[PDB]
Amino acid sequence: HMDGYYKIKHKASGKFVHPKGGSSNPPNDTNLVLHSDKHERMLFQFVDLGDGYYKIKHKASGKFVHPKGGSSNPPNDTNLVLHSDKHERMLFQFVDLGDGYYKIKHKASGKFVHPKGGSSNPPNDTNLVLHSDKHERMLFQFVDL
Ligand SMILES: CC(=O)N[C@@H]1[C@@H](O)[C@@H](O)[C@@H](CO)O[C@@H]1O
Ligand SMILES: CC(=O)N[C@@H]1[C@@H](O)[C@@H](O)[C@@H](CO)O[C@@H]1O
Ligand SMILES: CC(=O)N[C@@H]1[C@@H](O)[C@@H](O)[C@@H](CO)O[C@@H]1O
Repeated sequence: HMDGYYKIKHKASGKFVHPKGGSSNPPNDTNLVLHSDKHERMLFQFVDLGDGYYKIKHKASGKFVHPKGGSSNPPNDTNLVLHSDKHERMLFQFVDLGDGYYKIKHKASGKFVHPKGGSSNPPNDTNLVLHSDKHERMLFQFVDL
C-alpha cells in the first residue's frame, strides 16, 4: 500500500524505471528511462496525498516524476523527467488491472506512462513518456525492496 521503497518494473520487458545516467543527484529535467540494472538509484517512494493520488519520488535525489514542461495536457510522447517542483500536474493514479499489474495514469491529462515507442522490449535507456494508448506494453509492477 505503497509505503517503503519500490522498483518500478515494466511488465513486458522486465526493465526498471531509472533516471538517465543512474545518478544519486540528477539535475532538474533529467529524463526517466528504462534499464535492466538494479541498484539503490532506481528505487522510488510513493507519497499518498489521499483519494488515490500520489507523488512519485526518486529515493536517492528526492525529486519527483513530472511531465517535461509540467502541462495539464501534455501531448503524446511527452518525456517524463525528474524535477523538484510540486504542483497538481505531477500527480499520478495507479490503476490495478486486477492481478497486481498497473497502469500509471497522469491525473491532470489522463495519459499513461509508456516506453517511447511502446515496445515489448525497449532498449536500455529508452525514454519513458506519456501517451493516451492502452495495451499490455504500458503495464507496470511495483516490486517492494
Ligand atoms: C554503472 C551504472 O550505474 N550505470 C547506470 C545504469 O545502472 C542505469 O542507471 C543507467 C540509466 O540510464 O545509467 C547508467 O548507465
Ligand atoms: C509549468 C511550470 O510553470 N513549471 C514547470 C515545472 O514546475 C516542472 O513541472 C517542469 C518539468 O519539466 O516544467 C516546468 O518548468
Ligand atoms: C503502433 C504503436 O506501436 N503504437 C505505440 C503507442 O501505443 C505508444 O505505446 C507509443 C508510446 O511512445 O509508442 C507507439 O507509438
